[PDB]
Amino acid sequence: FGGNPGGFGNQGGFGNSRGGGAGLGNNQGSNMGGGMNFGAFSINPAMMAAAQAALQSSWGMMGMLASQQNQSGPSGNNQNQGNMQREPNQAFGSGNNSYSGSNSGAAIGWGSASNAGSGSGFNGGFGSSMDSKSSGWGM
Amino acid sequence: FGGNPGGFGNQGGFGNSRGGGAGLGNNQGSNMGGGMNFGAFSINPAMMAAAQAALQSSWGMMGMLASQQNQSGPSGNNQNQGNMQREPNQAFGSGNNSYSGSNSGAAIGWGSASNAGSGSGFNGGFGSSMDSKSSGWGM
Amino acid sequence: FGGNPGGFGNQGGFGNSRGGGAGLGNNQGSNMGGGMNFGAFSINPAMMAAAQAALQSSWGMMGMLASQQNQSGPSGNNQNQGNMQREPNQAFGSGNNSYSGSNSGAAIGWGSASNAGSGSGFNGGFGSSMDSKSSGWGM
Amino acid sequence: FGGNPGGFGNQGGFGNSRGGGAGLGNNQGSNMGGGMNFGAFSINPAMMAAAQAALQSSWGMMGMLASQQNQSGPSGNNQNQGNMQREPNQAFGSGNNSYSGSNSGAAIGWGSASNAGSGSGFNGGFGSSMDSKSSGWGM
Amino acid sequence: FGGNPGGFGNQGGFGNSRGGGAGLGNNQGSNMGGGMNFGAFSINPAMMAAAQAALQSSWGMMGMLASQQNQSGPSGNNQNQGNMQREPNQAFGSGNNSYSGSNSGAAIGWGSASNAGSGSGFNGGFGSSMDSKSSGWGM
Repeated sequence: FGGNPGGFGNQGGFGNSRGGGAGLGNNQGSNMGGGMNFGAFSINPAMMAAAQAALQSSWGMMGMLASQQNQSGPSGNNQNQGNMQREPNQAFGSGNNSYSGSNSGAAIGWGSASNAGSGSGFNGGFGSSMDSKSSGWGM
Repeated sequence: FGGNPGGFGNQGGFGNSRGGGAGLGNNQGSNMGGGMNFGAFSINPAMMAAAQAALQSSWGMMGMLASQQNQSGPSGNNQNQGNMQREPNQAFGSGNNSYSGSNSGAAIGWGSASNAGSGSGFNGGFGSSMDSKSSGWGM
Repeated sequence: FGGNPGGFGNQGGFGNSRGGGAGLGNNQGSNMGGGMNFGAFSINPAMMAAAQAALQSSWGMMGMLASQQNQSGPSGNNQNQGNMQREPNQAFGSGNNSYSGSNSGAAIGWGSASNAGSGSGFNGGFGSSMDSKSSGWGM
Repeated sequence: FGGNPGGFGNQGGFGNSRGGGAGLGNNQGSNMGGGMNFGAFSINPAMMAAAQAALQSSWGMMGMLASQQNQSGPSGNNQNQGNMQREPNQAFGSGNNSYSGSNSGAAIGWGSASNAGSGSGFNGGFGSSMDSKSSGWGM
Repeated sequence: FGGNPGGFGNQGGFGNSRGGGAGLGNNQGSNMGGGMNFGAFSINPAMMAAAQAALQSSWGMMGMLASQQNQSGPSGNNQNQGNMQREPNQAFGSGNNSYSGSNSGAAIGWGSASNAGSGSGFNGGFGSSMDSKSSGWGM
């Protein structure tokens, strides 16, 4: 009860980005300021893949092909024009004006995580916690 | 109950980015300021891959192909024009005006994590924590 | 119950970026200021890969192909035109106006992490923590 | 229950960036100021790889191919035109106007980490912490 | 239960960047100011690699191919036009106007780390901490 996954045959091209002819015959790329300018993209990762346990794997692409996952923090105004306090005492948290913003990215793939906490608490912990045990052929 | 994953045959090209003809025949690249300018991209990572335990692997691309995951901090105004305090005492946290911003990137892939905390707390911990145990052929 | 993953045959080209013809026949690259200017890119990492335990591996590309993950800190104004305090005492945290910004990059790949804390707390810890145990053929 | 991963055959070219013909026949590269100007890129790292435990490895590229992960600190204005204090006492943290910015890069690959703290706290620790134990054929 | 990963055959070229013909036939490189100007790049690190435990290794490229990971510190203005203090006492931290910026690079590869702290705290520690134990054939 084992396996033998294989037996593949191709006869034509394979991932051959043959850019021919007059196409692409004149590139005029200009950049200014920050940012980037490009000319063209031909991405053809053809592949021939075999395995006997494709476990939690990815065989094409994973993350982000054309995506604007851009992040911006607070833009408003925090005005604090007076807080008459006479005498606090042992005040662990008091009188705290907090204008806070928090952003996290897309959690893509196995066992990912995006945690975003904002405000005036969150004591007693934060963040991810992962215990991974991966064994090929093993316990 | 083992395995023998293989037996692959190709006859044509393989990942051969043969850029021929008049195409690409005139590149005019200009840059100014920061940032980058490029001419063209032909990326054809064709491949022939075999394994017997493709466990938590990636065989094509993973992260980011064309992506604007750019991050900007606070842009607003924090005005603090007075806080009449007479006498605090043992004030661990008091009177704290905090204009805070926090951003994190995309967590892509296995067991990644993006934690973003912002504000006036978060004592008693922060951040990720990972215990990985990977064993090929082993326990 | 072992293995023998192999048996690959190719007959054509293999990752041969044969840039021929009139294409690319005239490059005019100009740069100014900071930043970079390039001419063209032909990246064809074709490969022939075999293994018996592809565990948490990557066999193509991983990180960032064309990406603007650029980061900017605070841009707003922090105005503090008065805080009448008569007598604090043992004030561990008090009267703190804090305009803070924090950014982190994309956490790509296995067991990565991007932590971003900003504000007026975060005592008692920060940052990642990883205990890795990898054993080939071993416990 | 061992292994023998191999048996690869190629007949054509292999990673041979044969740039022929009139293409590339006239390069005019100019630079000014800082920054860089280049002419063209033909990167074809074709390879023939075998192993018996590809554990947490990378066999193509890893980090950053074309990426603007550039970082900028604070750009706003911190105005502090008065803080009438009569008598603090044992004030560990008080009266602190702090305009702070913090950026971190992309954490790419296994067990990486990007920590970015900014503000008015973070006592009692910071930064990463890693305990790695890797054993080939061993415990 | 050992191994014998091998058996590779090539017949054509191998990483031979044969730049022939009229292409590249006229280079005109000019530089001014700082920075660099180049002519062209043909990078074809073809390779034939075998192993029996490719553990936490990299076999192609790792770090940065074309990347603007450039860093800039603060650019804003820190104005401090008065702080009427009569008598502080034992003031470990007080009256501190701090305009601070901190940047870190991309943490690429195994067990890397980029820590960036900025502000008015961070006592009681900072920075990375790593305990590595690598043993070939050993405990």
